[PDB]
Amino acid sequence: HCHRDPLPPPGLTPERLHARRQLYAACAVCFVFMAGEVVGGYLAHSLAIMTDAAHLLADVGSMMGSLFSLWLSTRPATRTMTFGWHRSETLGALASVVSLWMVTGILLYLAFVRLLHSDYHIEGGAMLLTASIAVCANLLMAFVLHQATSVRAAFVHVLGDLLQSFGVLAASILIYFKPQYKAADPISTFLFSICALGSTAPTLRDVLRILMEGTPRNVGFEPVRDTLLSVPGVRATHELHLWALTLTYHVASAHLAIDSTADPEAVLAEASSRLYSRFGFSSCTLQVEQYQPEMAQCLRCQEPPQA
Amino acid sequence: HCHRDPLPPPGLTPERLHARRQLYAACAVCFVFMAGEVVGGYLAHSLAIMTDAAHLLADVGSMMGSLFSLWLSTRPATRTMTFGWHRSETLGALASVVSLWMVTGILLYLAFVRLLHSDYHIEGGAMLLTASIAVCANLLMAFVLHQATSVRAAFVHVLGDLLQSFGVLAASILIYFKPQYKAADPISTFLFSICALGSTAPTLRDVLRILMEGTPRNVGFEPVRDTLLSVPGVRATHELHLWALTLTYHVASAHLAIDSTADPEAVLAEASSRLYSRFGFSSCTLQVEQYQPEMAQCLRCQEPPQA
Ligand SMILES: CCCCCCCCCCC(CCCCCCCCCC)(CO[C@@H]1O[C@H](CO)[C@@H](O[C@H]2O[C@H](CO)[C@@H](O)[C@H](O)[C@H]2O)[C@H](O)[C@H]1O)CO[C@@H]1O[C@H](CO)[C@@H](O[C@H]2O[C@H](CO)[C@@H](O)[C@H](O)[C@H]2O)[C@H](O)[C@H]1O
Ligand SMILES: CCCCCCCCCCC(CCCCCCCCCC)(CO[C@@H]1O[C@H](CO)[C@@H](O[C@H]2O[C@H](CO)[C@@H](O)[C@H](O)[C@H]2O)[C@H](O)[C@H]1O)CO[C@@H]1O[C@H](CO)[C@@H](O[C@H]2O[C@H](CO)[C@@H](O)[C@H](O)[C@H]2O)[C@H](O)[C@H]1O
Ligand SMILES: [Zn+2]
Ligand SMILES: [Zn+2]
Ligand SMILES: [Zn+2]
Ligand SMILES: [Zn+2]
Ligand SMILES: [Zn+2]
Repeated sequence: HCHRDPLPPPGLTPERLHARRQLYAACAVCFVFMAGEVVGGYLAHSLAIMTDAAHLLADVGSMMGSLFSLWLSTRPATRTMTFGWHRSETLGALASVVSLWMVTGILLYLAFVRLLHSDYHIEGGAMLLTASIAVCANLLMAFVLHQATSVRAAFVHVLGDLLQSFGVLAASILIYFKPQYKAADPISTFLFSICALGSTAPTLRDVLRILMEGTPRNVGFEPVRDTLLSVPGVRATHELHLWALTLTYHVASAHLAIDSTADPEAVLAEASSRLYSRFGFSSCTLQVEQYQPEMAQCLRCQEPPQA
Repeated sequence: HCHRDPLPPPGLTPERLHARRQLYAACAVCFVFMAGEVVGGYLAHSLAIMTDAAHLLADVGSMMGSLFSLWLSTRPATRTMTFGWHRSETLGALASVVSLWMVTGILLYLAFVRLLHSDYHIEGGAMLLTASIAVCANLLMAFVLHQATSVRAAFVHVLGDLLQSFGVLAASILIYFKPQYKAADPISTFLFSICALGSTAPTLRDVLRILMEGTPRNVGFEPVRDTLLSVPGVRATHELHLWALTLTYHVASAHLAIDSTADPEAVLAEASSRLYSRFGFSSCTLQVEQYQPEMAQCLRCQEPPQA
């Protein structure tokens, strides 16, 4: 019996309720911070504060996408969505990356327009006050996280947020005391936007690899092929497909050409057990064929060449 | 021998060279049209001409994505991309939709800013000349396409382009003779942007359905399940997965629980032939299991409920 070795846990686990509560609290806090920073930066006509608020918007969007994916990954698979709704997490990550690129591009264009035909005034007091408030808020968030895995990830993320806020505060301090240095705002916007795009590049690469039906990063083609070929009875392998619904949901398929004096049920059971134990594939479908002498002659029955 | 029934055609077909040439010519013509219209609209400070140029940019991006996908869908499958590069077409369609949304949103914001605090001047002569040039170019393109499938699709697309250009020309004519009606430009921008978003919605829906690993639109769950269950020997079915790499590349997988007094090779061959003939699946992997009495009791061995 395929898929009968494990069991599906129904209902909502108590730890998942805690995770949902933490995500709700983090989303509320980050949204309040983003709204306050947007108001302050608009009052100060500052673009660095726009960059910080855009980063907070990216954080909020990522957490909201995570919450939406968590809610979606509980409905049963339908007749139109056979695999379930696990791809929603990847789609939400892609949406967050795209939105970050949009806002960063808008901010970069605004900063570039500011730099040449430098016609803008920046309120030093308002910008300094907003930057100080943002730095204090980041420090308070870091202290709360230290007092209270996901918490450690939030702690390091808040430390990075705090470093960026310190940079913005330094720029605001420079502008406030020396009003002639208004150019520190577009320059800081440029630096932080480039940093944001560089930070978002790896997630975009991973999302694209998942979406293009590529092999999962951790799972290797050669280890899986060698595991399948090591099963007693298997002679060859073709049409070995490995892809991931998300970072944790991996699917596998293959055609196994077994010997004539082999038991297809035993081969199938052993191969499924080996794949599940070694690689933890959520789904695995193996087509047990018979190794005809013509199998080793078909062009399409040949594995991809070594990289 | 599963997958040995068809044959793979190598090289480049003569008709594909012609298709590439047509795509190159169309991209060149649309890019020249877009550049001319951008120059004219910028000279005229018009936003309707920006909307038409944005539509031309969307057309150019879609054709360029099609060309890139056509070039990519010739490399052999690697060890990191087992299925090939067919998902590139869907990714390019999604990218074109996202870019269209970006430009449309920018134009909509500009038009909204124009409408309230109406501080802008529109050169009637330049806008009228650009609109007349665009209408004449669309008419010439339609005539050329009529003189010379893909050509008919281009013809109807150019007819729609020509209708939009006629609307822009009517707005320009109204503005030129009556300069007090500058509001006709933001209003036209709004109408055409809403039309563009409404037109782009269905493609976004289809792309999302493909990317979320959903069932292909044409292929139905029940017909495939009934085809599989009609094979002499099959007693049940579970883990039936149907999804599409693109609009034309469909993949299928299933676990077949056959009778004890059945031949797995014959069942597999018959099921593969039936699926290929009826639905034309590019890839098909079927796991032929043995129908234990406990199969009809497992929760995970049950098909999704009827919609
Ligand atoms: C009492 C209440 C407690 C609530 C706790 C809530 C915790 C849940 C949210 C935690 C959170 C948001 C923080 C929001 C602000 C803080 C909240 C403010 C609260 C104020 C009260 C922190 O996520 C941060 O993400 C960064 C990048 O996003 C990452 O940094 C990175 O670069 C660094 C460069 O130096 C480097 O050092 C570091 O190693 C890198 O990983 C940080 O390490 C990580 O901390 C995001 O949670 C999750 O974290 C995952 C880790 O990756 C993140 O990535 C996953 O998916 C990726 C693709 O899907 C995939 O690519 C990843 O492999 C995968 O893992 C998830 O997407 C995200 O959902
Ligand atoms: C001598 C040189 C000849 C060169 C010929 C080049 C031909 C190749 C390009 C032709 C082309 C660009 C035209 C560019 C400007 C014209 C060129 C100017 C040349 C000047 C010399 C015309 O594509 C147009 O696309 C429109 C929507 O995009 C579509 O309209 C639609 O709504 C109408 C609402 O009323 C309605 O009526 C109509 O029924 C609808 O379909 C039009 O019917 C269709 O004509 C696009 O080609 C292909 O067309 C496919 C058809 O759909 C299009 O969709 C495919 O994929 C979709 C998701 O991937 C999926 O959703 C579709 O199901 C699928 O089919 C492809 O994406 C595209 O790649
Ligand atoms: Zn942050
Ligand atoms: Zn073969
Ligand atoms: Zn067009
Ligand atoms: Zn099965
Ligand atoms: Zn079962």
